[PDB]
Amino acid sequence: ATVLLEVPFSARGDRIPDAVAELRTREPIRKVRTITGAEAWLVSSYALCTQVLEDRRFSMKETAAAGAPRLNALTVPPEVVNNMGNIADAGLRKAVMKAITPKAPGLEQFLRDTANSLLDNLITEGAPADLRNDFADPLATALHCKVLGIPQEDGPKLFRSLSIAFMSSADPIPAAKINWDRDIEYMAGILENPNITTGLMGELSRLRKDPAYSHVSDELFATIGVTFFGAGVISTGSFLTTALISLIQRPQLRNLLHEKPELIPAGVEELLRINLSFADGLPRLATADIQVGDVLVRKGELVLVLLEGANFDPEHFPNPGSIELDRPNPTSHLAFGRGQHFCPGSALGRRHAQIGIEALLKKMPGVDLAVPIDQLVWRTRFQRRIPERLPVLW
Ligand code: HEM
Repeated sequence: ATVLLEVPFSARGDRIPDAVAELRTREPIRKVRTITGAEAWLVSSYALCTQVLEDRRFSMKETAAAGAPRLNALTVPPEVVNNMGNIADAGLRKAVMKAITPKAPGLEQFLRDTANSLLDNLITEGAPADLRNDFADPLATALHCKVLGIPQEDGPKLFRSLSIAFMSSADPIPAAKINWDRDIEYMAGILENPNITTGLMGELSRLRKDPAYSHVSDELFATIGVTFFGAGVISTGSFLTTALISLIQRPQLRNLLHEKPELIPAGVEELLRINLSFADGLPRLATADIQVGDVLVRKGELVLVLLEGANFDPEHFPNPGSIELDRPNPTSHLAFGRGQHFCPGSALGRRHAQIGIEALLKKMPGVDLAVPIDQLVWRTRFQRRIPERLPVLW
């Protein structure tokens, strides 16, 4: 006798398990058990993944309902699971999205200068260099401090909440609440700080005193700062780190992008497609009885949308494990989700990775792992797949 198949399959972000293609071929919607002990439907084909993500009756908000089957424990207050919905209901969606575009004046040059400075420091210290802790994550932290309008010196402390905030735990995490409440108090102080006049927190600080938003709670204003810092920094930092591994493991692509840097955007789109940075399927709770493939999902059941199920589906992306720079459908991957909850920072995330890779290939054209790839230590029970350190030489 065997127990029900458990998720996640592997914390390794450098290879996709063979199980994924087996599930996709044989039962693209399949029952599994999550780390909390709950049962869930794991969806692993492009067609069914997109169906679930495009049907709002599969609700993100309702995953926070008391007594629901859970992928993992909440690390935020339950209302914050509806964060973007709360922002939209507050009339703040356009302002938030405008503040996080990479097209802001001097934002791309700041990104380039910051990446170049980080890399110069690594070259001065000499190999080996840790491309996660001393490049990708500081670059992500600096970018989001600039985008939020908060002092660069405040970034490191805010960043150090994230190894706990984005845990994927069977049980509530006391440290998550300590850090959450402290980070909220910080952002509430930012809103009352007269020096904070640029970026997202500068714009929120002004809207807060605007009569058209007098009804919006101070709770939400602070929450936007904490959540956009946290989600943006952990997602861009983790993607860039694991994208650098994918690139280092493909020296022919690395040499090509070094020689023809105009291909970097198409390369990053492929690196997004094959990226394993999301450690769990995207969770949704059915609010009605809904047919998904051969399964009638019942109201109240948990559904998990496995992004690498969709992104490695050969019926949508032929030769899916291969990086092809001339695909007919290159942005049709689900690395940023799909539908109601499509990532609002997708443009910023792309530019972070493009500029990071562009600077790295210019400064370190011969970059390569300094340890055998199996020696990378993959973080467990976390919402992202990342190596704890990424040691390279050049
Ligand atoms: C390469 C970098 C990034 C990746 C791979 C990524 C991935 C994703 C994915 C897959 C979702 C959908 C989650 C779901 O449907 O359950 C999402 C949503 C979201 N992302 Fe991103 N993201 C990135 C960058 C960012 C940045 C830079 C920000 C903000 C500064 C951000 C903030 C958010 C927010 C607030 C949501 C929730 C949207 C909603 O519920 O409507 N992300 N992201």
